[PDB]
Amino acid sequence: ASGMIVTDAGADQPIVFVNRAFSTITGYAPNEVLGRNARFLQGPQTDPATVARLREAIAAARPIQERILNYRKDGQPFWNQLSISPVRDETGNVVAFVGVQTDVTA
Amino acid sequence: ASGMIVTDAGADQPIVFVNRAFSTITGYAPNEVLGRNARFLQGPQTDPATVARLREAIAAARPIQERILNYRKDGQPFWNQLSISPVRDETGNVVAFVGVQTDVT
Ligand SMILES: Cc1cc2nc3c(=O)[nH]c(=O)nc-3n(C[C@H](O)[C@H](O)[C@H](O)COP(=O)(O)O)c2cc1C
Ligand SMILES: Cc1cc2nc3c(=O)[nH]c(=O)nc-3n(C[C@H](O)[C@H](O)[C@H](O)COP(=O)(O)O)c2cc1C
Repeated sequence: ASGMIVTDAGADQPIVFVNRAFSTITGYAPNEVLGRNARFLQGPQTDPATVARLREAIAAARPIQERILNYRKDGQPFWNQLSISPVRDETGNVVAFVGVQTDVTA
Repeated sequence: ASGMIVTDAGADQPIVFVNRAFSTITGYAPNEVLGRNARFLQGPQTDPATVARLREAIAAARPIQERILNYRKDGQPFWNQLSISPVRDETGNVVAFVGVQTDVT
């Protein structure tokens, strides 16, 4: 089952909602992640070029897919097939971002 | 500011999250809408053809936009500029639906 993260559009995209699969994949409870930027999932072996592409895509409210090395709460590394999309109203205003995580380590 | 509703993908798409704007527009607090299907927003003058188009789009996980008559908690009718899109993982699985509401009354 794939993880889902919903963030606010502005102010460095704090997490406002996660599904159960997010906790199964990452080992973090909703309480531990609400109000934080998702970058706590990253660690020393995370590819900086991948992080840079995410940073530019989110700043421009452009959809992006990346395979990124993340870390469970306990520090266990996993490969995250990550898809981020802006949520827009019909006037083009960005209301939120939605992220989908798949553990593709295996 | 535009409302947002997030639902589960299956089993009558219960609401799992709403933003602040949803409460401003509809008059409903999160606590009283979570676990409900968003159809409680509809009322006597809601166009049944519009509802049927939404039903078919959700069943097929197809994106759709409709201008639909909805009702605030206090019963005041408002025109909802509604856009629904599926949230998919890379293998095409539907993870959730996202709805965006604009009061265009
Ligand atoms: C909705 C959403 C979900 C995200 N999910 C993840 C994730 O699962 N793993 C991850 O490493 N980064 C994720 N990010 C990316 C980070 O939050 C951050 O945007 C990225 O690291 C680039 O910013 P930075 O260079 O300031 O860290 C997500 C971002 C958004 C907006
Ligand atoms: C994410 C999401 C958001 C929705 N938002 C609204 C809404 O704001 N107003 C509305 O009348 N119906 C909304 N709906 C549609 C109803 O929940 C329902 O799908 C529609 O009435 C058709 O199904 P039914 O014939 O079983 O009622 C939404 C559906 C989804 C999946």
